[PDB]
Amino acid sequence: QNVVIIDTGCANISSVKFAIERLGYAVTISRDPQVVLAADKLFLPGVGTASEAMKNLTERDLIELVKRVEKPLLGICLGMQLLGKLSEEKDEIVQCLGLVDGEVRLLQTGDLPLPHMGWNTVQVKEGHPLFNGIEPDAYFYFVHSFAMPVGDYTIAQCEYGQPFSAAIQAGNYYGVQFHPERSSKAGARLIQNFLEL
Repeated sequence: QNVVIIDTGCANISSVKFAIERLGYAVTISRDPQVVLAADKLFLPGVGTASEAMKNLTERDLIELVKRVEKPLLGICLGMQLLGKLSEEKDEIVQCLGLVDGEVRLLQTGDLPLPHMGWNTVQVKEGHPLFNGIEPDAYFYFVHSFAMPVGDYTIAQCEYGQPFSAAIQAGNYYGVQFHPERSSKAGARLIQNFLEL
């Protein structure tokens, strides 16, 4: 596979790259349209707030490019949230890429601590290939206070105070709310599954 991590220039890239290289794949880091559009598989990382991330995407001339991508793309955590229509702040509503018809909102966890942080299981839509060979009771590592509600785009659900989307898909755009690069063997297999689609 020709693998490209879209160069948002954030701190998560090296850990993502490491996880992919450990699986035997060479990784290219680029924001060049030709290089990106030639890839077989794309990763979209991110950290911080949606406002800063959308600002970063704009300044790096990546808004229109991400929208043009036709091959499978995996957004991780904030990378996933950027695919949706909008995101709250905690304040203004931040307009995101709008590639998935979902919104990102603050989790209402009651007396439960924020962020949703730690190791949790997910409940997968029957037979989705992203989770092939991963047991239902496997743990992924989450660290997020905002989330996308369950909707038509949801391919894995998680429950923490309220149900939310642990993973999503819209055509070639995939997203995970947890960090597979920090989720040990379960996360490694999900990354491998994505690369093997």
